[PDB]
Amino acid sequence: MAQPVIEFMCEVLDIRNIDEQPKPLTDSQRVRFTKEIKGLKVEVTHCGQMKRKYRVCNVTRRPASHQTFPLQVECTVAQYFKQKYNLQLKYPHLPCLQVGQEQKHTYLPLEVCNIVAGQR
Amino acid sequence: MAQPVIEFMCEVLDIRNIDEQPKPLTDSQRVRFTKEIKGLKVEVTHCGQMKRKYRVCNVTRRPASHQTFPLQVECTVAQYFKQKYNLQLKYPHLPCLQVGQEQKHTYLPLEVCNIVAGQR
RNA sequence: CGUGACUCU
RNA sequence: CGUGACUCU
Repeated sequence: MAQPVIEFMCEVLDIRNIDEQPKPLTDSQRVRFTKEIKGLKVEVTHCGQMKRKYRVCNVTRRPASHQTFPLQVECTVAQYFKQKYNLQLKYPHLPCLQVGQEQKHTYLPLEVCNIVAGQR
Repeated sequence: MAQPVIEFMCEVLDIRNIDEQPKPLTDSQRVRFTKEIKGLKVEVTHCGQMKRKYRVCNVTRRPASHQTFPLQVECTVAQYFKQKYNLQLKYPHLPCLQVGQEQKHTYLPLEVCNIVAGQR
């Protein structure tokens, strides 16, 4: 089965009450989490059966609530997911996973992400 | 599970003794088989764990023993599989499945082919 | 199987 | 999930 990246994170950062503290990650927490999530493959979970797979290439420093990209202007990913998918993010304070070609600015909220299990 | 294309063929052509008659397919048999195999996805079975998947785009008229392509000159696929994989084909008389971009000449002996099952 | 790509962000 | 691509032929 696929493990929610949120859960993967809580295991990495040794968090149990993820929803108890709506506090942002510290630089120390972001750095430890990035080392672990970078390089892994994730599958999206907000597009029904179109579970697109991405390669995590980095973690943003800014939270989903502020991370921005070139929108055709520039938009905040939280809005985008509430405007294009009508999804009020549950963790706008946590960062997004940057995926795909660096020079492409694809940011994915942790919420909609599951770690894909390899199948050798 | 993946079904050998040989088996798929015998079902299409209503053949039971595939190995009893080492006779080539008739134009009628080739045409009926092509209608069914064209468009299907197959996975290769002669490269260990590298089960590459191809899209069947057509069936050759010439048998594996004669079908040719631009080899870097031109070679017969039977030889190629006996020279590059040291695989004396079991059915050099049956045709090959052409796969991928038409203008690329990729021919696959039926032997090394399994029909890939979709996973909706 | 592994990788990279699109329907993205 | 679907598609198309490479390690092909």
